Amino acid sequence: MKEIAQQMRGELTQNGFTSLETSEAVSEYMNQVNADDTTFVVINSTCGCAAGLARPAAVAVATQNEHRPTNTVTVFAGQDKEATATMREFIQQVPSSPSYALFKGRDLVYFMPREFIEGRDINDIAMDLKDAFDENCK
Amino acid sequence: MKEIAQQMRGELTQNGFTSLETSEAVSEYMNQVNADDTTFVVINSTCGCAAGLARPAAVAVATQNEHRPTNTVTVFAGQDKEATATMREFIQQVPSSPSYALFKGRDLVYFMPREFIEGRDINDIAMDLKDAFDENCK
Ligand SMILES: *SC[C@H](N)C(=O)N[C@H]1[C@@H](O[C@@H](CC(=O)O)C(=O)O)O[C@H](CO)[C@@H](O)[C@@H]1O
Ligand SMILES: *SC[C@H](N)C(=O)N[C@H]1[C@@H](O[C@@H](CC(=O)O)C(=O)O)O[C@H](CO)[C@@H](O)[C@@H]1O
Repeated sequence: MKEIAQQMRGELTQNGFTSLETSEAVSEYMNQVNADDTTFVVINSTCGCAAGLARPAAVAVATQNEHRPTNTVTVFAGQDKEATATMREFIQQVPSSPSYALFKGRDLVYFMPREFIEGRDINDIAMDLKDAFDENCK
Repeated sequence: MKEIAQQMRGELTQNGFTSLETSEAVSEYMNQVNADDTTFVVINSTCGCAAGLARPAAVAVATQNEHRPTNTVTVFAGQDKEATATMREFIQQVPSSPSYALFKGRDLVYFMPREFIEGRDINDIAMDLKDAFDENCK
Protein backbone atom coordinates (compact mmCIF):
# COMPACT_ATOMS: atom_id res chain seq x y z
CA MET A 1 0.00 0.00 0.00
CA LYS A 2 2.90 2.35 0.73
CA GLU A 3 4.55 1.94 -2.67
CA ILE A 4 1.13 1.72 -4.36
CA ALA A 5 -0.12 5.03 -2.94
CA GLN A 6 3.11 6.77 -3.92
CA GLN A 7 2.74 5.51 -7.49
CA MET A 8 -0.86 6.76 -7.62
CA ARG A 9 0.34 10.09 -6.23
CA GLY A 10 3.32 10.08 -8.59
CA GLU A 11 1.02 9.70 -11.60
CA LEU A 12 -0.13 13.26 -10.80
CA THR A 13 3.09 14.84 -9.48
CA GLN A 14 5.09 13.51 -12.44
CA ASN A 15 2.65 15.47 -14.64
CA GLY A 16 2.57 18.90 -13.05
CA PHE A 17 0.23 18.46 -10.06
CA THR A 18 1.27 19.83 -6.67
CA SER A 19 0.70 17.34 -3.86
CA LEU A 20 -0.81 18.94 -0.73
CA GLU A 21 -0.31 16.50 2.13
CA THR A 22 -1.02 18.47 5.33
CA SER A 23 -3.83 20.73 6.50
CA GLU A 24 -1.31 23.59 6.63
CA ALA A 25 -0.20 23.01 3.04
CA VAL A 26 -3.79 23.16 1.80
CA SER A 27 -4.56 26.36 3.72
CA GLU A 28 -1.31 27.99 2.59
CA TYR A 29 -1.99 27.04 -1.03
CA MET A 30 -5.69 27.81 -1.30
CA ASN A 31 -5.54 31.01 0.76
CA GLN A 32 -2.81 32.36 -1.56
CA VAL A 33 -4.31 31.70 -5.01
CA ASN A 34 -4.97 34.82 -7.08
CA ALA A 35 -8.60 35.85 -7.48
CA ASP A 36 -8.45 35.43 -11.27
CA ASP A 37 -6.61 32.10 -11.38
CA THR A 38 -8.27 28.71 -11.79
CA THR A 39 -7.32 25.81 -9.52
CA PHE A 40 -8.09 22.20 -10.47
CA VAL A 41 -8.12 19.73 -7.55
CA VAL A 42 -7.99 15.95 -7.91
CA ILE A 43 -9.13 14.17 -4.77
CA ASN A 44 -7.21 10.89 -5.19
CA SER A 45 -8.14 7.42 -3.92
CA THR A 46 -6.47 4.00 -3.68
CA CYS A 47 -9.49 1.78 -4.05
CA GLY A 48 -12.09 0.56 -6.46
CA CYS A 49 -12.33 1.10 -10.20
CA ALA A 50 -13.31 4.77 -10.06
CA ALA A 51 -9.87 5.79 -8.74
CA GLY A 52 -8.17 4.17 -11.72
CA LEU A 53 -10.44 6.07 -14.08
CA ALA A 54 -9.99 9.46 -12.42
CA ARG A 55 -6.18 9.78 -12.70
CA PRO A 56 -5.57 9.39 -16.52
CA ALA A 57 -8.55 11.61 -17.50
CA ALA A 58 -7.38 14.37 -15.14
CA VAL A 59 -3.75 14.26 -16.32
CA ALA A 60 -4.62 14.11 -20.01
CA VAL A 61 -7.09 17.04 -20.03
CA ALA A 62 -5.34 19.32 -17.49
CA THR A 63 -2.02 19.13 -19.40
CA GLN A 64 -3.20 18.98 -23.03
CA ASN A 65 -6.41 21.03 -23.36
CA GLU A 66 -6.31 24.44 -25.03
CA HIS A 67 -8.03 26.07 -22.02
CA ARG A 68 -6.03 24.78 -19.04
CA PRO A 69 -6.33 25.52 -15.24
CA THR A 70 -3.76 27.95 -13.87
CA ASN A 71 -2.99 25.56 -10.99
CA THR A 72 -3.20 21.77 -10.64
CA VAL A 73 -3.13 20.27 -7.14
CA THR A 74 -4.14 17.04 -5.47
CA VAL A 75 -5.10 15.74 -2.04
CA PHE A 76 -5.12 12.00 -1.33
CA ALA A 77 -8.29 10.88 0.45
CA GLY A 78 -7.67 8.15 3.02
CA GLN A 79 -3.88 8.52 2.85
CA ASP A 80 -3.65 12.22 3.81
CA LYS A 81 -6.79 12.62 5.92
CA GLU A 82 -6.10 16.06 7.40
CA ALA A 83 -5.18 17.56 4.02
CA THR A 84 -8.30 16.04 2.44
CA ALA A 85 -10.57 17.33 5.22
CA THR A 86 -9.16 20.86 4.90
CA MET A 87 -9.55 20.87 1.12
CA ARG A 88 -13.15 19.75 1.63
CA GLU A 89 -13.71 22.87 3.76
CA PHE A 90 -12.94 24.94 0.66
CA ILE A 91 -15.05 22.73 -1.62
CA GLN A 92 -18.20 22.70 0.60
CA GLN A 93 -19.81 19.75 -1.19
CA VAL A 94 -20.83 16.22 -0.25
CA PRO A 95 -17.54 14.34 0.33
CA SER A 96 -16.56 11.59 -2.10
CA SER A 97 -13.42 10.08 -3.60
CA PRO A 98 -12.25 10.14 -6.23
CA SER A 99 -13.75 13.52 -7.05
CA TYR A 100 -12.80 16.69 -8.95
CA ALA A 101 -13.09 20.34 -7.99
CA LEU A 102 -12.41 23.49 -10.02
CA PHE A 103 -12.00 26.92 -8.42
CA LYS A 104 -11.88 30.48 -9.67
CA GLY A 105 -10.01 32.26 -6.92
CA ARG A 106 -11.42 30.64 -3.78
CA ASP A 107 -14.89 30.11 -5.26
CA LEU A 108 -15.95 26.66 -6.41
CA VAL A 109 -17.17 26.73 -10.01
CA TYR A 110 -17.27 23.01 -10.92
CA PHE A 111 -17.52 19.74 -8.98
CA MET A 112 -17.58 16.11 -10.13
CA PRO A 113 -18.53 13.52 -7.49
CA ARG A 114 -17.44 9.90 -7.35
CA GLU A 115 -20.82 8.74 -8.65
CA PHE A 116 -20.27 10.56 -11.96
CA ILE A 117 -16.93 8.74 -12.38
CA GLU A 118 -17.79 5.18 -11.28
CA GLY A 119 -18.73 3.02 -14.26
CA ARG A 120 -18.20 5.86 -16.76
CA ASP A 121 -16.11 5.53 -19.92
CA ILE A 122 -12.76 7.32 -19.36
CA ASN A 123 -13.26 9.26 -22.65
CA ASP A 124 -16.58 10.64 -21.39
CA ILE A 125 -15.03 11.71 -18.07
CA ALA A 126 -12.28 13.50 -20.00
CA MET A 127 -14.94 15.25 -22.09
CA ASP A 128 -16.71 16.70 -19.03
CA LEU A 129 -13.37 18.01 -17.77
CA LYS A 130 -12.66 19.57 -21.17
CA ASP A 131 -16.07 21.27 -21.04
CA ALA A 132 -15.47 22.56 -17.51
CA PHE A 133 -12.02 23.94 -18.36
CA ASP A 134 -13.27 25.49 -21.62
CA GLU A 135 -16.06 27.32 -19.80
CA ASN A 136 -13.96 28.52 -16.86
CA CYS A 137 -10.25 28.64 -17.79
CA LYS A 138 -8.50 31.27 -19.90
CA MET B 1 -8.64 8.51 -26.65
CA LYS B 2 -5.40 9.74 -28.23
CA GLU B 3 -4.30 11.76 -25.20
CA ILE B 4 -5.75 9.13 -22.84
CA ALA B 5 -3.79 6.24 -24.36
CA GLN B 6 -0.57 8.26 -24.27
CA GLN B 7 -1.10 8.99 -20.58
CA MET B 8 -1.70 5.30 -19.87
CA ARG B 9 1.44 4.49 -21.86
CA GLY B 10 3.31 7.34 -20.17
CA GLU B 11 2.52 5.91 -16.73
CA LEU B 12 4.86 3.05 -17.70
CA THR B 13 7.48 4.87 -19.82
CA GLN B 14 7.88 7.61 -17.19
CA ASN B 15 8.85 4.79 -14.79
CA GLY B 16 11.44 2.82 -16.73
CA PHE B 17 9.36 0.68 -19.10
CA THR B 18 10.33 0.48 -22.77
CA SER B 19 7.35 0.90 -25.10
CA LEU B 20 7.37 -1.57 -28.02
CA GLU B 21 4.94 -0.25 -30.61
CA THR B 22 5.63 -2.23 -33.81
CA SER B 23 6.01 -5.91 -34.64
CA GLU B 24 9.63 -5.19 -35.62
CA ALA B 25 10.39 -3.52 -32.29
CA VAL B 26 9.08 -6.53 -30.37
CA SER B 27 11.06 -9.02 -32.46
CA GLU B 28 14.23 -6.91 -32.22
CA TYR B 29 13.83 -6.58 -28.45
CA MET B 30 12.80 -10.12 -27.52
CA ASN B 31 15.20 -11.83 -29.94
CA GLN B 32 18.12 -9.89 -28.40
CA VAL B 33 17.55 -10.44 -24.66
CA ASN B 34 20.33 -12.31 -22.89
CA ALA B 35 19.58 -15.89 -21.88
CA ASP B 36 20.06 -15.11 -18.18
CA ASP B 37 18.09 -11.85 -18.05
CA THR B 38 14.49 -11.54 -16.91
CA THR B 39 11.99 -9.54 -18.97
CA PHE B 40 8.72 -8.29 -17.46
CA VAL B 41 5.99 -7.42 -20.00
CA VAL B 42 2.89 -5.38 -19.23
CA ILE B 43 0.18 -5.84 -21.84
CA ASN B 44 -1.65 -2.50 -21.43
CA SER B 45 -5.32 -1.72 -22.06
CA THR B 46 -7.51 1.39 -22.23
CA CYS B 47 -10.77 -0.04 -20.99
CA GLY B 48 -12.55 -1.38 -17.97
CA CYS B 49 -11.44 -1.41 -14.36
CA ALA B 50 -8.78 -4.11 -14.73
CA ALA B 51 -6.55 -1.82 -16.83
CA GLY B 52 -6.54 0.81 -14.09
CA LEU B 53 -5.49 -1.81 -11.56
CA ALA B 54 -2.71 -3.32 -13.66
CA ARG B 55 -0.59 -0.18 -14.21
CA PRO B 56 0.15 0.99 -10.57
CA ALA B 57 0.85 -2.55 -9.28
CA ALA B 58 3.29 -3.21 -12.14
CA VAL B 59 5.14 0.10 -11.71
CA ALA B 60 5.35 -0.14 -7.93
CA VAL B 61 6.71 -3.71 -7.76
CA ALA B 62 8.98 -3.66 -10.85
CA THR B 63 10.76 -0.48 -9.65
CA GLN B 64 10.82 -0.99 -5.87
CA ASN B 65 11.13 -4.73 -5.13
CA GLU B 66 14.44 -6.15 -3.94
CA HIS B 67 14.42 -8.79 -6.70
CA ARG B 68 13.65 -6.79 -9.85
CA PRO B 69 13.37 -7.87 -13.58
CA THR B 70 16.39 -7.04 -15.72
CA ASN B 71 14.11 -5.52 -18.39
CA THR B 72 10.69 -3.85 -18.24
CA VAL B 73 8.73 -3.46 -21.48
CA THR B 74 5.14 -2.90 -22.51
CA VAL B 75 2.87 -3.49 -25.49
CA PHE B 76 -0.50 -1.72 -25.74
CA ALA B 77 -3.31 -4.10 -26.69
CA GLY B 78 -5.88 -2.51 -28.99
CA GLN B 79 -3.75 0.59 -29.64
CA ASP B 80 -0.66 -1.18 -31.05
CA LYS B 81 -2.22 -4.33 -32.52
CA GLU B 82 0.76 -5.63 -34.51
CA ALA B 83 3.16 -5.19 -31.58
CA THR B 84 0.71 -6.92 -29.24
CA ALA B 85 0.18 -9.84 -31.62
CA THR B 86 3.94 -10.35 -32.02
CA MET B 87 4.54 -10.25 -28.27
CA ARG B 88 1.77 -12.84 -27.90
CA GLU B 89 3.75 -15.13 -30.22
CA PHE B 90 6.52 -15.13 -27.61
CA ILE B 91 4.09 -15.57 -24.71
CA GLN B 92 2.14 -18.52 -26.22
CA GLN B 93 -0.80 -18.22 -23.80
CA VAL B 94 -4.49 -17.45 -24.09
CA PRO B 95 -4.67 -13.75 -25.10
CA SER B 96 -6.08 -11.25 -22.61
CA SER B 97 -5.59 -7.61 -21.62
CA PRO B 98 -4.46 -6.33 -19.30
CA SER B 99 -2.09 -9.21 -18.60
CA TYR B 100 1.46 -9.75 -17.32
CA ALA B 101 4.27 -11.94 -18.63
CA LEU B 102 7.70 -12.69 -17.17
CA PHE B 103 10.51 -14.24 -19.22
CA LYS B 104 13.88 -15.77 -18.45
CA GLY B 105 15.73 -15.38 -21.71
CA ARG B 106 13.03 -16.15 -24.29
CA ASP B 107 11.24 -18.69 -22.07
CA LEU B 108 8.02 -17.74 -20.34
CA VAL B 109 8.24 -18.40 -16.59
CA TYR B 110 5.18 -16.51 -15.25
CA PHE B 111 1.86 -15.32 -16.69
CA MET B 112 -1.05 -13.43 -15.14
CA PRO B 113 -4.26 -13.26 -17.20
CA ARG B 114 -6.88 -10.53 -17.13
CA GLU B 115 -9.20 -12.70 -15.04
CA PHE B 116 -6.71 -12.74 -12.15
CA ILE B 117 -6.61 -8.91 -12.21
CA GLU B 118 -10.29 -8.01 -12.68
CA GLY B 119 -11.98 -7.38 -9.34
CA ARG B 120 -8.79 -8.05 -7.35
CA ASP B 121 -7.44 -5.71 -4.66
CA ILE B 122 -4.44 -3.80 -6.10
CA ASN B 123 -2.34 -4.81 -3.04
CA ASP B 124 -2.98 -8.50 -3.75
CA ILE B 125 -2.00 -8.09 -7.41
CA ALA B 126 1.21 -6.40 -6.31
CA MET B 127 1.89 -9.31 -3.94
CA ASP B 128 1.68 -11.92 -6.73
CA LEU B 129 4.12 -9.86 -8.80
CA LYS B 130 6.48 -9.62 -5.82
CA ASP B 131 6.31 -13.41 -5.45
CA ALA B 132 6.99 -13.96 -9.15
CA PHE B 133 9.97 -11.60 -9.19
CA ASP B 134 11.37 -13.05 -5.96
CA GLU B 135 11.26 -16.58 -7.37
CA ASN B 136 12.67 -15.72 -10.80
CA CYS B 137 14.71 -12.49 -10.67
CA LYS B 138 18.23 -12.05 -9.29
S1 LIG C 1 -12.94 2.17 -2.17
C1 LIG C 1 -13.23 1.54 -0.50
C2 LIG C 1 -12.89 2.64 0.50
N1 LIG C 1 -12.44 2.13 1.80
C3 LIG C 1 -14.01 3.67 0.65
O1 LIG C 1 -15.03 3.26 1.36
N2 LIG C 1 -13.98 4.84 0.12
C4 LIG C 1 -15.10 5.74 0.36
C5 LIG C 1 -14.67 6.74 1.43
O2 LIG C 1 -13.50 7.36 0.96
C6 LIG C 1 -12.75 8.07 1.95
C7 LIG C 1 -11.28 7.68 1.86
C8 LIG C 1 -11.13 6.17 1.93
O3 LIG C 1 -10.59 5.59 0.96
O4 LIG C 1 -11.55 5.58 2.94
C9 LIG C 1 -12.86 9.57 1.74
O5 LIG C 1 -13.24 9.96 0.62
O6 LIG C 1 -12.54 10.31 2.70
O7 LIG C 1 -15.71 7.65 1.69
C10 LIG C 1 -16.11 8.43 0.54
C11 LIG C 1 -17.21 9.34 1.01
O8 LIG C 1 -18.32 8.56 1.46
C12 LIG C 1 -16.55 7.53 -0.62
O9 LIG C 1 -16.79 8.34 -1.77
C13 LIG C 1 -15.49 6.48 -0.91
O10 LIG C 1 -15.95 5.54 -1.90
S1 LIG D 1 -12.44 -3.42 -22.16
C1 LIG D 1 -13.46 -3.55 -23.66
C2 LIG D 1 -12.56 -3.93 -24.83
N1 LIG D 1 -13.05 -3.45 -26.12
C3 LIG D 1 -12.23 -5.42 -24.86
O1 LIG D 1 -13.21 -6.18 -25.30
N2 LIG D 1 -11.11 -5.92 -24.50
C4 LIG D 1 -10.91 -7.36 -24.61
C5 LIG D 1 -10.07 -7.61 -25.85
O2 LIG D 1 -8.89 -6.86 -25.71
C6 LIG D 1 -8.13 -6.69 -26.91
C7 LIG D 1 -7.75 -5.23 -27.07
C8 LIG D 1 -8.99 -4.36 -26.99
O3 LIG D 1 -9.04 -3.49 -26.09
O4 LIG D 1 -9.90 -4.54 -27.81
C9 LIG D 1 -6.85 -7.51 -26.86
O5 LIG D 1 -6.46 -7.90 -25.74
O6 LIG D 1 -6.26 -7.72 -27.94
O7 LIG D 1 -9.83 -9.00 -26.01
C10 LIG D 1 -9.11 -9.59 -24.90
C11 LIG D 1 -8.95 -11.05 -25.24
O8 LIG D 1 -10.24 -11.66 -25.36
C12 LIG D 1 -9.86 -9.38 -23.58
O9 LIG D 1 -9.04 -9.85 -22.50
C13 LIG D 1 -10.21 -7.91 -23.38
O10 LIG D 1 -11.03 -7.73 -22.22
